[PDB]
Amino acid sequence: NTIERFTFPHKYKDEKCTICLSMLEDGEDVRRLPCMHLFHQLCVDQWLAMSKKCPICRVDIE
Ligand SMILES: [Zn+2]
Ligand SMILES: [Zn+2]
Repeated sequence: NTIERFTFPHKYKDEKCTICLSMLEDGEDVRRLPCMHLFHQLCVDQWLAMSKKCPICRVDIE
């Protein structure tokens, strides 16, 4: 929605998702925010569409 305009969805190629606490693994659908923080799409996309801010650093993606 608004999410895709301001962030970078892509396939991942040791980093941890801070939402689910699991390691980011090869081929997983992940998303980078303008602040450079990285999350699984599953974990972040619904929350982010509503908050429009990075869970970690609180910076608005817009
Ligand atoms: Zn996750
Ligand atoms: Zn951030």
